[PDB]
Amino acid sequence: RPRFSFSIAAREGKARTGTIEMKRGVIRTPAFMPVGTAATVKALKPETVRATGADIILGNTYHLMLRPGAERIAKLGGLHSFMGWDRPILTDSGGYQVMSLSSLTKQSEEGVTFKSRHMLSPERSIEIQHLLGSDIVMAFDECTPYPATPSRAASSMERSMRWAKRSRDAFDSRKEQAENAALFGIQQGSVFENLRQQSADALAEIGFDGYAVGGLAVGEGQDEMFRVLDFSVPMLPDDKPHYLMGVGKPDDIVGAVERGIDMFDCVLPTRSGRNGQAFTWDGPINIRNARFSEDLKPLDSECHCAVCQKWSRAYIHHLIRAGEILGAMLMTEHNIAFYQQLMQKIRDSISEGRFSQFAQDFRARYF
Amino acid sequence: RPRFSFSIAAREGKARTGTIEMKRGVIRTPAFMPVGTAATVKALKPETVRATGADIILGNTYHLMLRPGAERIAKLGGLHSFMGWDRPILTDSGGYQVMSLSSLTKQSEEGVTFKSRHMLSPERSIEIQHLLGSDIVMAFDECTPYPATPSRAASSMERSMRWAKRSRDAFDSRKEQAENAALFGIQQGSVFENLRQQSADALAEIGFDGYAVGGLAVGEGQDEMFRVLDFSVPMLPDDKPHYLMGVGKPDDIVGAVERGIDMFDCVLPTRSGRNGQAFTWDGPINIRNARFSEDLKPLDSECHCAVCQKWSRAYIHHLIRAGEILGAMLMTEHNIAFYQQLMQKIRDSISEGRFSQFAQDFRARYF
Ligand SMILES: COc1ccc(CCc2c3nc[nH]c3cc3c(=O)[nH]c(N)nc23)cc1
Ligand SMILES: COc1ccc(CCc2c3nc[nH]c3cc3c(=O)[nH]c(N)nc23)cc1
Ligand SMILES: [Zn+2]
Ligand SMILES: [Zn+2]
Repeated sequence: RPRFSFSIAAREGKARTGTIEMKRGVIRTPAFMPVGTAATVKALKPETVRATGADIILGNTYHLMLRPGAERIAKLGGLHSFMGWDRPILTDSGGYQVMSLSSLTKQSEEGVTFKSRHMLSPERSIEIQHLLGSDIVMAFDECTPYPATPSRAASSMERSMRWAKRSRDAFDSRKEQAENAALFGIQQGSVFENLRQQSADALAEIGFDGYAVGGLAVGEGQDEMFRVLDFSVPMLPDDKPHYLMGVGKPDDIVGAVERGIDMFDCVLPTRSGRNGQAFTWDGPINIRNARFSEDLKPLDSECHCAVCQKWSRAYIHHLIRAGEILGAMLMTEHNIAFYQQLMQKIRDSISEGRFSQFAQDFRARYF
Repeated sequence: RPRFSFSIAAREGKARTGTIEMKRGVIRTPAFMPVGTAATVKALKPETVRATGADIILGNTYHLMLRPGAERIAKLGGLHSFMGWDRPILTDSGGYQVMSLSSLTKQSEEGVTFKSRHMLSPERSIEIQHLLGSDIVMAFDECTPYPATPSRAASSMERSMRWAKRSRDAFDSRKEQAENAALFGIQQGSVFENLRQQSADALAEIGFDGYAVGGLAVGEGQDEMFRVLDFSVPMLPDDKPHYLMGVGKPDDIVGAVERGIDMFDCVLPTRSGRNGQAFTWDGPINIRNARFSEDLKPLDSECHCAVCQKWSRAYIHHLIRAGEILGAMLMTEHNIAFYQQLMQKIRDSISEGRFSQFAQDFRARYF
């Protein structure tokens, strides 16, 4: 198995299906990457996450660097050993979280300083991800807040493109890392085509193992996001994986794949699960609603997950309303499993040339 | 398999080891019954509870009658089907909880009325346990608060003994129940020998499938409790199971078995697990303590549970301090498993006539 190898098995319009080979394993694409903030996919044992169908999971660098700390994790043997997941792990750069869930921050061309006191930069981010033993490393960037003027967006995109250069060199400076992990570049430019094209060209110029479409999923609404994806994805090299960061609602995923995205990550599955929202082919449902109190059917009539084979909506309804942890566990397992079944259906329909039809049938019933 | 059959395989001093056969399965004694308050053993899937080694679990009638309600559970098919546990389930009568975690109450010879508005009585308690599909039914009693005067204790014990008569008749009034479940009587009398003997005689007079020693584990301290058990257990018919309610610390269990107890239930395993306390052959340890931050060893060097085979103290230390649900799950699984391994060691040493020695070695290292 190679450090990184992406091969496309089939295509239908802009949609693609294939595999990414890495030392720790094979990732089937389009892929959904379950997220874990504090070295854990909330309420799920790694084996359970895997049984759900995930080939790779997302790691939270921001929280991990604060606790238990990057150096610490490295001393304990690395994230894989620490949380018990021997398959590929992708880690975000940490910039996004800083400008979001942080008290006060200090921006500068060198990087960022945040109290929530820490100084995160392209070089530091890359080193933290290395200490964690990350398989897919995200370049350190700046996520332009939405909305943004052409000037502010260009200015930001320009800094990200410079930070991407530093991420690239920093990554190549570590033999072990450059040799066993992969580096993904992040495209910026807000919702401006000319800027997205410039970001795309600069990134390609530097050269990365994969390209992420950043700056979206920041409150622009599906229409706007899809509009941006329409002209943005094509600008990325076609022979490399396309990763849409933070996008996860089922309908967003289907839409994004129709536009060329190969990878996804989203907190909804887990978060919604604990909030009481379960996903089904008939749309999301809030299990706490009184209508489910005596409903003996499983969360979803078709779901293959263990939860739907064993427990009823009524029981889960009870657990969640009772604040029981098991409730959180079952809802999360089903939700994650649902997302993976969505991905499997996506991959199969594309390999069979019936994806466009699948997308239609999906929406019709889902909505 | 019979409705109820208790046979003793071996004895060593007052300690006994054997089995209780019931339609839903075999219960190895001495036995530890994991507790679940709201139709769930907190943070554990039923299969996980079983993998831990439990032959039977405890059901919370008090919470269940309030939510989702006894009638409701019965309509959904019964507690077994509802929570996914097809093995024996024992349910307490509900009286203990009322006089404890309830706002205001109204006592009377008929039963009790509590707002937390409900009227629970011997007859109602028995019917609720029936609707839940309970395998081992506890008679409805009054748990004399500690400390108590001889008069107040006798007065209370006398009411319990009357309520036990009503529980007995109520239970025998339901063909289905009397035919498929078992009824356990509860001994009272506070810490008074003459009262414990009277309660014991009255209970035996009525006749039950098993006898519980109630009134203890109410803040009397181990010395006092053991003192009471010394003269109380022998008064119970020797050919029936002896159940010490609410007792669970490892040392209490070993001590109680040395005095003739066959069954146990306790919230500590699960509760302590979420609080950060893990049990080991070297005594409890609070995993949150800084000393465990980089400890790669498992919770216990000997524990056979899945948690100790897969994760480190350091990782669990992280999860709990991070408020992660997985932390609660792993700690609980290990704790429950530890208790079951304790019981297995108890049963094996007794079958082999080396229990007294085991008890010594256990304490020496545990403390
Ligand atoms: C806690 O675990 C994680 C949670 C979320 C993420 C993705 C974060 C994220 C975005 N999310 C929405 N839009 C985004 C956009 C971006 C973006 O443009 N750049 C980066 N680096 N990240 C983005 C990574 C890990
Ligand atoms: C939530 O699930 C459960 C939790 C605890 C219990 C046992 C409750 C209990 C006692 N506990 C300590 N001393 C006790 C003493 C008693 C007692 O004397 N009688 C009864 N009926 N119960 C007692 C049953 C179910
Ligand atoms: Zn399901
Ligand atoms: Zn263990």
